[PDB]
Amino acid sequence: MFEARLVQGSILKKVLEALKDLINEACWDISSSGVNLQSMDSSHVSLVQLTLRSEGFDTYRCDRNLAMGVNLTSMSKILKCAGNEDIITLRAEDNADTLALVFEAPNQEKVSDYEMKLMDLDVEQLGIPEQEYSCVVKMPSGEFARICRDLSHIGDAVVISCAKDGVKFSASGELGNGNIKLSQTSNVDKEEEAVTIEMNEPVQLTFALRYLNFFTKATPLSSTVTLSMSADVPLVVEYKIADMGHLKYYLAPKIE
Amino acid sequence: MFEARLVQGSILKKVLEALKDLINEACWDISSSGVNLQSMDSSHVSLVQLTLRSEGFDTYRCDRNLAMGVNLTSMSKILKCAGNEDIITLRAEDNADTLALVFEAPNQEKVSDYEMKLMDLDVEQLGIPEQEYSCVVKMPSGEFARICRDLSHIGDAVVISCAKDGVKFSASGELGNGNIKLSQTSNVDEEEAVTIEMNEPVQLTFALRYLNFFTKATPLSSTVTLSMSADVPLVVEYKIADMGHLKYYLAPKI
Amino acid sequence: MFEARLVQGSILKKVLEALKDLINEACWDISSSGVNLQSMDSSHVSLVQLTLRSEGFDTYRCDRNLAMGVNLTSMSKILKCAGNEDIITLRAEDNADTLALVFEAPNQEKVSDYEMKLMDLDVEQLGIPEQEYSCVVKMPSGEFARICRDLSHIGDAVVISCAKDGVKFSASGELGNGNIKLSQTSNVDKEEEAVTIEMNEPVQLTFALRYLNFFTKATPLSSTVTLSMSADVPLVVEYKIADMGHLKYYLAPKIED
Repeated sequence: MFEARLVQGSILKKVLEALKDLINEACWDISSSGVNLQSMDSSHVSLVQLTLRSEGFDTYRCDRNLAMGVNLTSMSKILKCAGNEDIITLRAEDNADTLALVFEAPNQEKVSDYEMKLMDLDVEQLGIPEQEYSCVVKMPSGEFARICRDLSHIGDAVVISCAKDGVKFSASGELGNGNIKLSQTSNVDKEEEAVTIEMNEPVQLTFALRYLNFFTKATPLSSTVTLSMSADVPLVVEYKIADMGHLKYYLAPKIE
Repeated sequence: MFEARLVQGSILKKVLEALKDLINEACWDISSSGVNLQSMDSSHVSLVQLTLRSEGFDTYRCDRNLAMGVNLTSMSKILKCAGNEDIITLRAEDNADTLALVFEAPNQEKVSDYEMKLMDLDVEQLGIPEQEYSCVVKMPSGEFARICRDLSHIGDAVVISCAKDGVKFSASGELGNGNIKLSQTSNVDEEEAVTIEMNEPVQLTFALRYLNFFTKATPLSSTVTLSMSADVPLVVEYKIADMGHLKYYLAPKI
Repeated sequence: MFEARLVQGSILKKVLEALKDLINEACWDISSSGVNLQSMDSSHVSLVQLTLRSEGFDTYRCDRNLAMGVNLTSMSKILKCAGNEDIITLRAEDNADTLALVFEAPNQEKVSDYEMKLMDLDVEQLGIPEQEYSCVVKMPSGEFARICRDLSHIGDAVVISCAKDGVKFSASGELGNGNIKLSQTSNVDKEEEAVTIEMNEPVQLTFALRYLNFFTKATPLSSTVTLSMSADVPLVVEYKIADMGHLKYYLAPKIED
């Protein structure tokens, strides 16, 4: 059966808090090679895709494929009961329609057991057309969160622009317009703190800001975020979950 | 006249921060032994009783056994106006219906006064039967509040069970079921060590709403004591800092 | 063109979160001497006067005396986009319709240039004369903020009595009564917390607590607040700025019978 031991359940909790408000319910596709979760929000504008490889877990055992359509809100409500440093064991019996979340303690006298009731979800795996992006900005996740949360105060549409000497996020609204421009750092004191712009052609796109703000709730997962995009192709916000996988949000451009 | 000077006045604040949501209006029974407060909740379900000994306050004087009727909401509102390191003096009069509590600041020359209107409430208090509970469970109040708040996200009723080497909280609801087992610390770190005294097994079901109401007294004492005798209103007891104790009695549901 | 670069950026932030709830839209009078702002509350009960001298700005350049109306809520919403370490550069053309605020991060390549939209304000400068107040109480700001926030729980009117021995705030509400007497402090080491009551005649006034709580929103500006007060003239709550100017709040007394 599905028996996975995660040493630090903070990763799982942060993942659930990153997916909680974008998508209500998702189909965790468990396999012998890892865990996947590909689903698009209720408005069909953005598509979140999570992958957690097997080697990131301590003892990941899966003999048969599973599709556990968990309710993400309830799953996060259960995950909240776990501690910050707890070892989390996910156990899905061969076929039981319940997922056992076992929150052990950091080698202490507390063990918590929860049996989250699954629900049957009509699995659908839409094809993600592999594509080559013209601009790849790599920036500290704090800066992107700040930029989106700031320009959200002005307008609801961010115009992202990739030149060669720096990327600029513009926005406009009733109270004026404002544009934040970042230049690529040359003396990277910390490889985290750098802003690296792999540019192959200057691009300019427009995106909604509700969805970028929904994306930036995954900032505790990784320090660096990768904004990869090209013309007439949904932007790709990528957060690398350290040595165990990634969390990748796709967002379709805005009309006009 | 009742005149009571208390050095660590913040204590009083926390006390009313644990009752203002259970008990709208109470009757402080004041005597030379100290302060007492006994009541049912606002819906006559669970009981609360508070004892503060006269040896706890810095100075105490009570020339006659009086029944000060106080609206706990307004008194908590007033006590919010008292700094943390303040000196509260509840200079009540002999019979006037204006309790007079002064917030002295230490060497800050911020003498503050407050004259709170009393209530002419004379409601009688039922005698609290005292029995030898056989489910003694001393556990850190932080962890107990954690457990209650956690199980509150699953269901409305908690099933508490005790065994010679542990205590199991359980709950159920449409989101699933949850079980927190907690075993007695086997001589593993006297300060936060959980301890269980059981002569027989016991298992009950309590409404989590009132358990969450009780947990608000967590800042009072770091360690809470639980007691449950099969058909006996469970008691949770927080020991105030060598001044008295606060106790909630919760009737198990059937 | 008016261009003013200020390295201590946080000041602006704080000032705007000091006014944005008392005043809704104001008229910044920029001149070669500095920036002034006289603005009356919408209910004609409270007035605010801000002054930022040009010698406090790291770089100041004003050619013609501007008078730009701004929507202090929009300006606060724009300034909330600046970190507490940014260098803030205000810039406006001869008679432009917009005000460009450039927040430059101190040690990064992040430069954010917003462009606020001014409004049309036709305000008249009230003439406030230099007075010699009867009672001047210089106390720590946090102290006054605590006093007002505490008395707001009791009742919605504070009676300030400035006697000889010390000031005394009082309030009475449906749940009781309270009064904080505040005695003058001694010549003890720290200077900021030394209460200093200089009085000439014992005065007693009655003020609204809503506006006093609006005043205390400027406590992060400075550590010492100065309450000037005389008979039948508005209370003057003054907060200095860090050697740049000041921010005074005039509150008018209640109606006495």
